[PDB]
Amino acid sequence: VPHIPRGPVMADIAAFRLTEEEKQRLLDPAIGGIILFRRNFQNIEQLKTLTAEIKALRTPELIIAVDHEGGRVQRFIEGFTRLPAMNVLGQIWDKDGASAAETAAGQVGRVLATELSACGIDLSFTPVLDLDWGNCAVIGNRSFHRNPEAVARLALALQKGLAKGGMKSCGKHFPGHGFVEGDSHLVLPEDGRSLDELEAADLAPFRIMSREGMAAVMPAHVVYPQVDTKPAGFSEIWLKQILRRDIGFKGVIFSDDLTMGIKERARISFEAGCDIVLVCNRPDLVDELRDGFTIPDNQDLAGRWQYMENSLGHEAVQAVMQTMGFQAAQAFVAGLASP
Amino acid sequence: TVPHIPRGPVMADIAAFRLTEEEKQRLLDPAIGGIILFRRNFQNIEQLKTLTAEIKALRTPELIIAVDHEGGRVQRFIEGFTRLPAMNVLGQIWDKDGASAAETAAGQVGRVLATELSACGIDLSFTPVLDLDWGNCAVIGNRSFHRNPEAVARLALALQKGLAKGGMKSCGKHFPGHGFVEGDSHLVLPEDGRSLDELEAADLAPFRIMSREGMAAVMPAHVVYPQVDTKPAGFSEIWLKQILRRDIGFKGVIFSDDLTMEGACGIKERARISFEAGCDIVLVCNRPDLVDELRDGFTIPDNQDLAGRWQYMENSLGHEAVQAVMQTMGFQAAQAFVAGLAS
Repeated sequence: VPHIPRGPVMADIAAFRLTEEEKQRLLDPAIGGIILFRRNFQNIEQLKTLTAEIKALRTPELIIAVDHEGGRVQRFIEGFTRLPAMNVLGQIWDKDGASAAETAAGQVGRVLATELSACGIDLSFTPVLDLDWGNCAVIGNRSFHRNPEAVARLALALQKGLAKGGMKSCGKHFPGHGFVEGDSHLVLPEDGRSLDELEAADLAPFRIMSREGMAAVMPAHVVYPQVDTKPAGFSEIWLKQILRRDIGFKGVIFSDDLTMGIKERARISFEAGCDIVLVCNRPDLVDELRDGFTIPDNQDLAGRWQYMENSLGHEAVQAVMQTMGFQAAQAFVAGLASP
Repeated sequence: TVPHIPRGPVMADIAAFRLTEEEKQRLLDPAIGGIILFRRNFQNIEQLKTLTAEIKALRTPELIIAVDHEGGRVQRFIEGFTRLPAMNVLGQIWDKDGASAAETAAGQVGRVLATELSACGIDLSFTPVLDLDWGNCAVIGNRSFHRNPEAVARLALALQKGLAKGGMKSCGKHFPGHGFVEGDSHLVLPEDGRSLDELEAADLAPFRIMSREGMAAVMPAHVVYPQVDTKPAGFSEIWLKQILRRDIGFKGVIFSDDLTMEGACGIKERARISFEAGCDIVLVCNRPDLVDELRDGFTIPDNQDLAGRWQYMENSLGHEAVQAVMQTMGFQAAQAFVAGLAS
């Protein structure tokens, strides 16, 4: 089994099992991980086979991720506990108070991560830390709450739950996607607010999560003209000056999906301060990108990938899932997802 | 005097709070028939009335002005307007208090939504969403009335009656149904793998019913349905001519999917394929440069139905008549009721 460092590109796969073409593509040194989607899921046993064959190609093993946020963002349904939307936890905060909501968030995190860990997944791209300003449909009910304190505290509780399931957290979408409108038209409108306004609200959950060991951040494809004319994901000011130096974040900075040529788009992401670029739904663009690709010099990259590897072994996870307390967490979380 | 020019097949937009001279010249072009407004075009009620008046004064028939006021997280104009609830609130009323209470509530939401916009010189809101809440699509999310096509159809019809009291027609979206796909990445073209039979049993039914009952316009989904066509709905003859025009019998406006192709990241070709697929009117937003490129030497495609399709959407209520209705106790009670749903 070839020993190749994990490269700075996260790619994806077409269907339920790897094809030979996909195997050769995943051997490229540009690639360090894979993101899975609903089209990659048939059942639990197929999924375990898929993640095993991805893992068997090379060492260090390719990091595997998925979007399991809850509600209308949960790729794998059949055989998993149905997860509630994150705004349901914010509704519990308003109705039954902070303590009940935090406890609920902890259980959602635990269930979410553990069930994925059992299938060979390393990481879910969660939580959303965007604030519910009542402006952005594409975020919508994926946001915990309007109030930065509720978001911060619900996210921290979810994070602790994720860690019990073996996973780190990935906060999104830095520095805050909640204020802009985002619905039926495909252009990214500006967020015209000042840095002071963002520090008072949208940035606070990111600061707090960073301090408490958040492993990864994904930037917003949003321009904040009072801070920089570039979108956050392509901005040295946002990613190096604000996120790295001022906030002190030491983890992975993912790019969002750069499909939206690709070589230049990836270059500007890396120059801005992203560690890893995501290229989804477009194996052609991954092939274009990797051909003659120069891996940017990033001495921190290997450790940043390895921090995201799942912390639970296969047997350890099978043991936790037989416990009465985990089975009770499952039933509790399932109940939050139904009326 | 004020020039008499037919409304063209392009809907464009504007940069800020008042027209610039360049925008005025652009809006005189015979390629243009209407304007879509966004939050960036809104400062206050009085500025908005001035903006719509100056747009209207350029030519006759007056340019059609539209906006996205759905409710909840899709409401462009906030300050001085009643805050509108998300459409799923009406579906929650359906589940809890029954169809009659929900329909009555939908009628009031429609009335408030349309009347307040009509007062500002707006012709049309791009509402309602007829997408079904399959529990799959975040970008639709709470903008859908309900999971069940019957509830969606009936809530939409009641909203439509409300809209008409405020002077407006309706625009159903996103044909043939955006509810089943996942949609949490802004720029991605989702794939809905279902058969036409599956869509006829559910997602298409609200569109059929709204069409029969006088829906004025449809906006297509930026979604590929591979079992029916390899092209997205807004670029598909099968979806727009075969299914929507001939099978369903829809006679209103088909707006375009405003999509810049991998070629352009030009516009003349993109507009051409939209018209060839069956769109009446193409939207070009946030890119006055592409509107300028498009209109220069533009040949207006021959569409004998276009003039009447635009005119059906013109607001039915006069400016003074609306200012009078808004002072009535029954309208002010509608406002407070709708505001309460949004809390």
